[PDB]
Amino acid sequence: ADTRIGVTIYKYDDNFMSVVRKAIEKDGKSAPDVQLLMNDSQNDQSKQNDQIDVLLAKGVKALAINLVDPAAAGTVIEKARGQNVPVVFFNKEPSRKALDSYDKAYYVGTDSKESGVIQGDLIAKHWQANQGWDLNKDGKIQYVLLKGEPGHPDAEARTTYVVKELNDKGIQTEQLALDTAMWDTAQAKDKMDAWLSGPNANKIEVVIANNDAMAMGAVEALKAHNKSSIPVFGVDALPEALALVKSGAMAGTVLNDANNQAKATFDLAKNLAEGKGAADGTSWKIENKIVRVPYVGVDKDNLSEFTQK
Ligand SMILES: [Ca+2]
Repeated sequence: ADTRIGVTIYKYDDNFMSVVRKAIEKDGKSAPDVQLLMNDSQNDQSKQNDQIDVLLAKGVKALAINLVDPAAAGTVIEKARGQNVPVVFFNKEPSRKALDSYDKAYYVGTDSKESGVIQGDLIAKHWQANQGWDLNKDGKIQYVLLKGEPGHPDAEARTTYVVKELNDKGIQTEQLALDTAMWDTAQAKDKMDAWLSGPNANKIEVVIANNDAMAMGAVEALKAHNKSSIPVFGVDALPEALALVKSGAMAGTVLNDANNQAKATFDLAKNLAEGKGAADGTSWKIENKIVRVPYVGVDKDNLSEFTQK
């Protein structure tokens, strides 16, 4: 009657992982036979490694691990393997070799490349519809880009493929600046503030961000410089960001489906905790032990299908 599942979130105050954490908790409360043991790893992998030892000591039947460091997947797998405990890794993708080293290791995530392509499609759509955004009238987008953590799968794929998609759409681009703000609102506000105080400031046409939290910090810096007409694009469709698309402060974002990634992680973890096949009685398509949940483009034209206009 007491199926214990251990869950580690790499950082509880990452805005998107906060939506994922609350949706997994919602699913756990709704299943009468489950007890979720939730942990905040506080963005430190040593803290997470010790939390996994305490969870195994408490006799959890499955682990749902959102890694701090993707390279620590091996360390986690060996802790789990000794007790025959299945591990459903989520959000930060481990290596293929790491996933292949243990029959009971699974992954729930997304195809990183896809959100980059979708963001580039949105920017392309809106660029063509608002020729007044081309401030210097040269037919090229002069942009700045706010990147997430360097090395991170989603940060590298969204930076590469948003520009790639724009160029493939026949829109030439010129990068005025790019720097990491580590997925953080405050750090993004400061970097955008620096750029608006630098020599490139009058040349900026579009602000591209790897997530909505950083986009929200850029919107604040633009407000302060009375540059609120510069379009900002993000990724995740956070409720607060959807409010800005609704108000026109952001020009578009890409839904990162937190509720279905949460549901897939919970479903796979509970099945595997019960000795059943990972996808039993579900509609999740597992391919090579991986579930990928689609991104969806969001702007003012389909915004009612995600929030109230
Ligand atoms: Ca231009």
